[PDB]
Amino acid sequence: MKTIDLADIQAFLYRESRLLDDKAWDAWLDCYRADAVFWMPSWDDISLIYYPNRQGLEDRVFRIKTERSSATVPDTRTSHNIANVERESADGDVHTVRFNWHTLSYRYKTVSSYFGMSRYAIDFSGDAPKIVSKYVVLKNDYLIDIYHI
Amino acid sequence: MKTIDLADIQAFLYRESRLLDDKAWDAWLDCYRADAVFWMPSWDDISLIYYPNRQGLEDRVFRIKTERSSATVPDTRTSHNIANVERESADGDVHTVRFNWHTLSYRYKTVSSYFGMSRYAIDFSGDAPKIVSKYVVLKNDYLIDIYHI
Amino acid sequence: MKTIDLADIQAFLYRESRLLDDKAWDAWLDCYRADAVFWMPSWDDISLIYYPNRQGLEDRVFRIKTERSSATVPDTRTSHNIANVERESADGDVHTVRFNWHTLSYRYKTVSSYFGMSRYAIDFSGDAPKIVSKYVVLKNDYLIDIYHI
Repeated sequence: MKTIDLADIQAFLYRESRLLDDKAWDAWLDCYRADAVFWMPSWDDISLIYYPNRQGLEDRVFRIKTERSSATVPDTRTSHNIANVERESADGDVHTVRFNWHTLSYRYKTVSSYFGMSRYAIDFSGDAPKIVSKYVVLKNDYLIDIYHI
Repeated sequence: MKTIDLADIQAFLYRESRLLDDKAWDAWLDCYRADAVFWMPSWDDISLIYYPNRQGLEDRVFRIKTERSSATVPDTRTSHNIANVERESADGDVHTVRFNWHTLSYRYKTVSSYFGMSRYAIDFSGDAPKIVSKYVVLKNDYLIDIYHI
Repeated sequence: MKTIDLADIQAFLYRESRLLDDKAWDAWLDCYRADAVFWMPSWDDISLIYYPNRQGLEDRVFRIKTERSSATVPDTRTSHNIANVERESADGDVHTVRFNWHTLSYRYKTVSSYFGMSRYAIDFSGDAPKIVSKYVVLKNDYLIDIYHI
C-alpha cells in the first residue's frame, strides 16, 4: 500500500503550481496523466476551458511557448498560493482533494488577481503523482490562461 | 484522551470557512457552540461586531437569508484563505489557535479584499468541533459581514 | 539527532513573520543568526537589499524604530501569508526551504500588496531556530521595507 497523506498531496500541489510560476512547461505537463481532463466551467448566471485529455493542454503549452519566444521584458511573473486544502476521498491510489487558490500576476505596472476553488483527482500509483482530473472554479470571472490557475 | 493536532484544527478551520463561502448558513452555525462569543473589535486610534452567545449569529444569518431571498445575479462570491496557523494553548479538549486570513470577494466587476488575524478557542470534546470563542482583528478597517471573516 | 519536519519549519516561519506584523523588532532580530545574510535581488531586465551579516538588519531596525517613535495614527498594519512551503535540503541541523508569500499592508485608506518567493536556510541546532540565509524574490517590484517581506 502507498500511504499518502495531506502533506504528500500538498507537496505535489506546491510543485505543480511552482512549475507554472517558473515557466517549466514540459515538467508541468508531466504532472498530468495523458488522459487528464481539465475543466474550468463558465458561470451561466460552455466552459472557459475544457480538455478531455492532456493533448489539449500540450497544444496550449505549445501556443504559450510560441508567444513567449518573440516576447520582450517585462515578462509576466505569477505566484500561486494554494490554501485550505481538504481531502475529499481516496479510491485505491487515486486521491481527490479540494482547495482555494489565489494567483497574483504582475507585468510592468499592474498586479492582477485570480482566485477561486479547485478540485483535483490525483493518481499516486506511479513513482511520480499524476493528475487524472482538474476542475477549477474562477470566482472573479468578469484574459486568463492555464498559468494563472 | 482526544489527541488533536494542528492538522485536525486546520481541517476544521477550512471546513468552517468553506461553509461561508458556499453559503451553507445552517451548517456554518453548527460549527459554533450555543454559548460561542464572537467579537470583532473596532480600532480606537465599541466593536464592529459583538455577540455574547450564538443567538446573535443566528439572527444575523436570518438577516442574510432574508436579503438573499429576493436578490438576483450577480451574487457575491467569497473565498477564504487561512494562513500561518499557530497553536497557542490547550485546556483539556479546548484548543486555542491564531491565524492570518485574507478573504477575497467578488460581485459583478469589482474584487474586494479583507484581511487580518483571528484567534479561535475550539472545543473538540464532542463528535464535531465547536467554536467557543472567535476574535477577529480586521486590519483594513476603513461594508463587512460575517461571511467575509 | 534533532528531527525537524515541515510543520516545525512552518511554525518558525509563522512566528518570524508574526514578529514583523506585531512590530516586535528585537524578538524578530533574534530569529536571525548574527552571521545571517539577507538578500533581496533587483531584477536586471545591484540588490534591493543586501546585508552580509545581521548588523545591517539591526541598523535597519534602529531606523524603523526612530521613524516610528515620532509617528502618529494611522499606523501601517501588515499581514504576512506564507504559502506553498517546500523543503529543499537538510545538512545536519541546517534546513533549506522555499515558499511563496503575499504581504498585505494597510494605512489609512489604501491597501498595498507585495508578493513573491523566498528561500530560507535555517539552523535548528540551538534551542531556538536561527535564520542563516534569507533570499527574497519580489515579483511586483515596480517603497518596500523589511517588515513587508
